[PDB]
Amino acid sequence: CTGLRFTDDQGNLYFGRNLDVGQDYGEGVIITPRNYPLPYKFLDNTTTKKAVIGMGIVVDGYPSYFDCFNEDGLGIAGLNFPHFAKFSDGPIDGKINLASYEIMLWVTQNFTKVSDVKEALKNVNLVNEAINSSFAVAPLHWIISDKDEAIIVEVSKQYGMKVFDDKLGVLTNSPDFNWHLTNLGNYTGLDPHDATAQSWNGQKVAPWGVGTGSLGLPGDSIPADRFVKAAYLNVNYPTVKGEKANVAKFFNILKSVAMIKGSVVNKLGSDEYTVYTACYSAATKTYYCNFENDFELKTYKLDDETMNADKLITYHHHHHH
Amino acid sequence: CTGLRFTDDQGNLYFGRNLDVGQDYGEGVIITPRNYPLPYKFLDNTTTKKAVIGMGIVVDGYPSYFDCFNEDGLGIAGLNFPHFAKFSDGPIDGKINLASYEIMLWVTQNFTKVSDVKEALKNVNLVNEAINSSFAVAPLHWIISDKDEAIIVEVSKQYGMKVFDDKLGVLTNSPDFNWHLTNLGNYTGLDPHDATAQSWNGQKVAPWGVGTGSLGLPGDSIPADRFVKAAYLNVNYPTVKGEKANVAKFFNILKSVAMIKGSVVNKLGSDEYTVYTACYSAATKTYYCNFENDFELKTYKLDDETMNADKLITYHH
Amino acid sequence: CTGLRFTDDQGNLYFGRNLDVGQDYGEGVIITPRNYPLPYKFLDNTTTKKAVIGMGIVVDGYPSYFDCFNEDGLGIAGLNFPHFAKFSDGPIDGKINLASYEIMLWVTQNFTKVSDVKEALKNVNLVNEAINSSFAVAPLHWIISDKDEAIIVEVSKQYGMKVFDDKLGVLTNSPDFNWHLTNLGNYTGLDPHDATAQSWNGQKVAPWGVGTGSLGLPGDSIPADRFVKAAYLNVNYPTVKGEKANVAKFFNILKSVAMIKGSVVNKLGSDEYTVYTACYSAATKTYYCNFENDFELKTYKLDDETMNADKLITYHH
Amino acid sequence: CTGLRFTDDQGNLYFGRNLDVGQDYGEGVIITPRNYPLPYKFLDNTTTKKAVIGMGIVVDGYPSYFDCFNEDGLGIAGLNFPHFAKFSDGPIDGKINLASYEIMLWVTQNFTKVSDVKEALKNVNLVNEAINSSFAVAPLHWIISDKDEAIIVEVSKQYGMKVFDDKLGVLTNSPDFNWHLTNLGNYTGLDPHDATAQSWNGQKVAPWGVGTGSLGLPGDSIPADRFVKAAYLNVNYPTVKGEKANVAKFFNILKSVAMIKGSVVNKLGSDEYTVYTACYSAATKTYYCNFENDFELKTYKLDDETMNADKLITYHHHHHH
Ligand code: NA
Ligand code: NA
Ligand code: NA
Ligand code: NA
Ligand code: NA
Ligand code: NA
Repeated sequence: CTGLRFTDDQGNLYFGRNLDVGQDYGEGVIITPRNYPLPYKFLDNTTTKKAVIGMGIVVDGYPSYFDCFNEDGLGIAGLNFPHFAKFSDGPIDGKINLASYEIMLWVTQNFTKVSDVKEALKNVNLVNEAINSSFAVAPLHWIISDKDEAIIVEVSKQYGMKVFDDKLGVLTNSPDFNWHLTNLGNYTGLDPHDATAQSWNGQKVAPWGVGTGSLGLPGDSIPADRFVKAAYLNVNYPTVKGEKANVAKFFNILKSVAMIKGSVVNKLGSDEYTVYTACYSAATKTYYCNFENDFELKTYKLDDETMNADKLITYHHHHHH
Repeated sequence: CTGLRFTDDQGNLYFGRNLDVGQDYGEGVIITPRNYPLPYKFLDNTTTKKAVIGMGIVVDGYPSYFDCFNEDGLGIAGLNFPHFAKFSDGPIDGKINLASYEIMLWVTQNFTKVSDVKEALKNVNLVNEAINSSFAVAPLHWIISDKDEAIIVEVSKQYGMKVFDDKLGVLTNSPDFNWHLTNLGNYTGLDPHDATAQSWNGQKVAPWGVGTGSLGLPGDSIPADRFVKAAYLNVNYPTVKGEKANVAKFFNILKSVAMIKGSVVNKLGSDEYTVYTACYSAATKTYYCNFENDFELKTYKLDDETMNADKLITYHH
Repeated sequence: CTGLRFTDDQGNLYFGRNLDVGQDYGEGVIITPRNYPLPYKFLDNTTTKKAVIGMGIVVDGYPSYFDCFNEDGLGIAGLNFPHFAKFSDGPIDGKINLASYEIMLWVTQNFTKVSDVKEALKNVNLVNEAINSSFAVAPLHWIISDKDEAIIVEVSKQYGMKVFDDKLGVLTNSPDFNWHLTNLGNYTGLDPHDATAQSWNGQKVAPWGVGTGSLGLPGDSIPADRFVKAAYLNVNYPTVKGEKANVAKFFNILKSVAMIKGSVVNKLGSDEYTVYTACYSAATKTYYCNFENDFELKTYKLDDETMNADKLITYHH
Repeated sequence: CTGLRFTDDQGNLYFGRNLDVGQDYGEGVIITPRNYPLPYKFLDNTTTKKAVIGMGIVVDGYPSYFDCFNEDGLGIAGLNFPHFAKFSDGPIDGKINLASYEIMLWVTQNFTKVSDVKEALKNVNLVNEAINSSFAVAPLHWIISDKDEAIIVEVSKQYGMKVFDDKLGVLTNSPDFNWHLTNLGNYTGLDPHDATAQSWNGQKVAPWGVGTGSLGLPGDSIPADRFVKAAYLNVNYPTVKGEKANVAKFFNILKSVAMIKGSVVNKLGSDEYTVYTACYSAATKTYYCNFENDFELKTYKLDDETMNADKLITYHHHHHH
């Protein structure tokens, strides 16, 4: 998985992710309206105050989001953080205790600014508890973004709870976020500018085509390599204008770092690949996505009808794997 | 540029290209109908026998294609071959003489099988002449494909005229095709299968995520590196069923090797990037494309209305 | 710089380093005999109990070692740790307080087992102080080894004091050791075993020569890349028998990851390169080294003559 | 195998090779003196006119060299060219016909200048014939050098006989030499000069140590990769002064691209590695070498005694594999 965000010239946010997996989870687009029941394991039960849209599954009426975005332009995506993620084995007295699956709706229901999220997380404790005993706890880390900043939330057995500022606007998988930031120092030899003709002891050595400045840019799907490439692409892509151009820019970047079907086979014999790419446009409250076997963009929207429905709106699962 | 072709389980062909350029050319989708005036510089002027569709520009009523595909399911794409391509100084009596730009229509108008194209190419001579003195001659090589086989056509100062069978189904830019084929042997260490945990003198060293078998796969836009990656993806992508899934598979592969805006700046200071990606489905006679700033798929079709038109059908730029 | 250690089949240790620098330091081989005056900035001055040998310079009668090894077979090498290393602003009552440069002799004079070194390091505080105001404090980390185990000692502004077990037997430069250990999981696709011939949709794609399994192994001098390669070579090099073969194995590995003159130019315009490679054999108490401009192995030895000298034995620069 | 040559400031040649193999050939240093019998399969038998030194084996009194160097400063090394090398299946009327193993002594016995070799090769035909029927024909290509130029000689089923000028002063194995020259164009992004600190959308990204300009330089033992690295090292290594510094410079480069034991296992299960590195200094007529298990330099010399001996001088084989 790769998460990506950036803005246009006017501060309109484009924020989303590839879902790169080795099996089918039965997910679909879910719109959760305002005033929908919202239970918490360790806090007072309440109701939703903001409408949200995203991909996920529904478990006993609870929308369990892979990624989700509120009507006020703040979103969050959960990505795998295997061999690192480790949550508290129980709630801690005095903290805001959240089972780790509850962070999706806790963030999107209570905040519009990432600066506020960052301050509130100082008293948050994530707990190793599933929605019910038929589910395992997913070892996630998260990217959260508004139009002004993205932050990374990681809780690991190795480092405890860390919240990073993410000026690159990207996130992939393991290892931890500081590791990937530090790795970028080893790729400072990269340069978008082409090389030109050279003399190697009088032998002319010259580029055969464009692209030679990015020698060493990795093209495989190892999480560290997708991180380097996605960060390099995002910071070098010019700001563009208009909804169509920004959505297209978003899919250009994430399709460049997609996991292509047949090129990755996991240790159990199963293909791992990008099953969907999704982009939320805050300015239009539109969730765009396409699928490995269905490339035309689909759109789903928060509007005066969907934001005020009396139940969840769930689009039937598009099948894969 | 990257050209790409494959088939589904029934022998339906999906064939197209990325256009990676550092300038605007004014191109759009052009349907050339049957019975359209077809002049030749060194042969008898004639008219078209088959409708074709593709991206190009129109010059004095002549459709100048970047890629084009005929109603019978044979197509051709022209890609830059800089520092290599060279054509004859002029025509040679005894040969089928074509100015290099005329090979697009020459191929799609007269053939439906690639086997026939390669047989006819033994009597062909490509001439270094543009349509007129206002345009330079493009230093192109070509990929040509039907449902059974793809071939590469290269004419170089270094090697003369060469025609290769292309079982990888891909083409990029310079150097020559045999160079790229040879390069693949240096990447036999690539493996779609993930590595697993290892003991480095008792230190556990294990993958952090999936993908470790393709260590060393290049992600830059150098033509040699796009060639390796496009070939590796195409030959490992499973065969899929139906029009929707095959069109998506095509765009999945070509967007993976796209040249991303801002990541390549040429020596004149211009961004080079994939301005469009196009896929022709022979089974539906449909040309699909999207663009750098408009990601939705647009579709254009050879049907009884467009194949029999009384003019060129030129969509917008 | 790259530090390296391994043992033979009998537990004899071979341990040393490349020195990769962009300037001349005036160094030479220094044998410090038993009973030599050993001052400390924050402890009782004393004298040496064990003879040591290594590369260094002498400052006001004090042997300032780049690496050094004691007669009992324990050694230590100091390597640059830029952008990370930071020591205390001053001494802290209750701790064993050492100016960072004194850790070379502190370790080699008081210990013969690495297990004891790591136990004692829990009460140690390294201070940002040079021998005098004429020299800057070097931002070092250290590899320490006996025949059983090697450990890394890192004191950073980011993480404080850290001591790692080093089963790979290697150390380079920045970033921190845990970062490098973690990086190895991204290279689990490396395999000493060659690939063999493959069918890419019927195109035979086969290795041109041996080596294809290590596709993606980096050959540049970035510290992360030298770390990966040195670790990969060390853990895959077979155990060999006898002094000659083990010394050669050591130099084979370190010359493979040497920084080659002219291939690295720092931001001040100076060539950075491996000026010497040195190997200490504990079994023969012999320090072997060669230099960028003199490849023959030179040897220096701790024996009953040199261990009991009445001065420092300083060989030439 | 990697072949390497360069000169000092005064035109003194340093020329030699790594021998990277998966089995033991029983080779040793051989000095062939002047006036030694010199048979030819397809030419008049004669005697040696120049003394030569190098590594090889002796077959029925014939010194069969892996590499060899004459007293006048011209040398040749044979390297494997598998899947390419193909010699004529018989002598051709009117040509200078040489069985391919005869090129070692034909070159070193008749020439002092590579310019003359290049002209004479225009009438040479290499023949697919072994010294006797107990030996197979080795699929070799060759690097030949004097103090002024090195040339590459390749005869392939693919391209016929080709003679290249080699300004890089290096050679490895397959594929063909023009392929490797052309490959260099893809590495024009390499630069000995370090990168410096950068701003990736405000995130400081800076080198952790020196070396960052050579991102993408390969360190594996694939022949194409050793070619790139050896060429890059050779053309960037400064000219140095004096016998000791030039010999050391030579071994520095070839030990950098050596095949390290245990890191390469061929498809039959055997370790492939650099068993010896050898350097001939034309100025001192000295053959320097060391071995995988014996690192101290050994020396062997053409002098007034060895050049005028009445039989071959053969040093006993140093064992490996
Ligand atoms: Na509750
Ligand atoms: Na570069
Ligand atoms: Na005509
Ligand atoms: Na004191
Ligand atoms: Na591999
Ligand atoms: Na004869």
